[PDB]
Amino acid sequence: TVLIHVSCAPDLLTTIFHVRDAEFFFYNPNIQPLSEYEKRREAVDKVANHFSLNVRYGEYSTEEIRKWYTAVKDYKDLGEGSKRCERCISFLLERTAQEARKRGHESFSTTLLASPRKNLPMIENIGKTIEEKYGVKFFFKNFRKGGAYQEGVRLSKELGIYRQNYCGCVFSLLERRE
Ligand code: SF4
Repeated sequence: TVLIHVSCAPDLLTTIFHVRDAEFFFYNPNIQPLSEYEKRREAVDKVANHFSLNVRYGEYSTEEIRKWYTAVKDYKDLGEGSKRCERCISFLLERTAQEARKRGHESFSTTLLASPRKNLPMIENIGKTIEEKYGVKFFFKNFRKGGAYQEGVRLSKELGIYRQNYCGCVFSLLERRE
């Protein structure tokens, strides 16, 4: 069994075309503000109910966000795709791999591997670094191949699932406004 970090419902929809016995872990203190976190979480919940997925919801709180910001703040001023995002993704995946140890999963992964905007090599490198540090296997798949991303868009449109237009953190919202 594999514990798969869930970033958002569109990425989840892409991912589940290619996985069948996973437990999903929605953990995203990078998402601000709270109203946006709640909207994305409710979209994930909608997908999970529709397909009977097993999703666990991680902590979201002042303390959790402060830990995340502490981990990414020395690089605030680099764009997206830089070392800021490397630290961000490593924070999320480290918490996922810890949770996988705690729940008896021998493998972990992330729906960010389904995200058209993210750097697949950077994520593989992070997952394998964490695999080394915690001895939980990182399951890599290019979840976007097979045109699976389009399958995710189609199901999103049908199920009426919210599709966000910024990565999640305050930095990415500011870059959205440019
Ligand atoms: S842009 Fe996305 S990956 Fe980069 S720091 Fe913000 S939330 Fe994390």
